[PDB]
Amino acid sequence: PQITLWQRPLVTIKIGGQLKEALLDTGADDTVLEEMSLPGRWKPKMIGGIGGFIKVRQYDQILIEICGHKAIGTVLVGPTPVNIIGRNLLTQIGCTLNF
Amino acid sequence: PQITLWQRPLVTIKIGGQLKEALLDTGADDTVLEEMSLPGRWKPKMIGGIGGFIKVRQYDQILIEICGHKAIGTVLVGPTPVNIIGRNLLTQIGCTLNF
Ligand SMILES: NC(=O)O[C@@H]1Cc2ccccc2[C@@H]1C1=CN[C@@](Cc2ccccc2)(C[C@H](O)[C@H](Cc2ccccc2)NC(=O)O[C@H]2CCOC2)C1=O
Repeated sequence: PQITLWQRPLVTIKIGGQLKEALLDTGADDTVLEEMSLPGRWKPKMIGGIGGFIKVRQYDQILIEICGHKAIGTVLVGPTPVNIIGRNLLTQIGCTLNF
Repeated sequence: PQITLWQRPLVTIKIGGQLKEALLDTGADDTVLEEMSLPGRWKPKMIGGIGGFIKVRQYDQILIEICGHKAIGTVLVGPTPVNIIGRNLLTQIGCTLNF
């Protein structure tokens, strides 16, 4: 599909059998989701944003369906304002900016 | 141009005579530029994202050229780590997300 930016680029993602709303974020290198339980081990990761750094937990090889497109990759869980789909997952579903 | 997301989507913008490097960010409602002097009067505003909030100066009706495409809108100036072009200006140059 082609998504214009007159409103927030929100999509519903399916993770762990449940639906969530996430924002397509080209300015985010990584995908960060709000607090939730994911399987396996996690390793630490410091990520910088607009207001500074935060420490999040990194989970690798996580199945996540974005707008019907299946992706398997790294997901970071931490105190984020909203679920953010970053470039690591945008490239997997073949997302590009055009103008 | 069609921009891929394998790398950060950085472009050259021209504002106040000088050329700068900015990140195209579909996740940002607004546009924030690093500390610089712009003419006109401003209003304080607090913006927040990952890491927390920062105080910025809001200037309205600022003219920016994004890849040659002129655009006009609200521009925030403050302690941001990178210049970020948000939705307010991306729509003006006809930028869309495709997948
Ligand atoms: N409210 C709103 O729309 O946007 C807010 C307010 C605002 C105003 C102007 C500009 C940005 C924003 C903010 C905002 C938008 N998207 C985010 C996420 C967000 C979205 C909605 C609400 C809160 C947070 C992330 C930016 O894309 C940011 C860009 C960045 C890149 C590099 C360094 C610093 C900042 N990247 C970043 O944190 O990178 C990472 C997180 C995972 O990988 C790393 C962000 O922080």
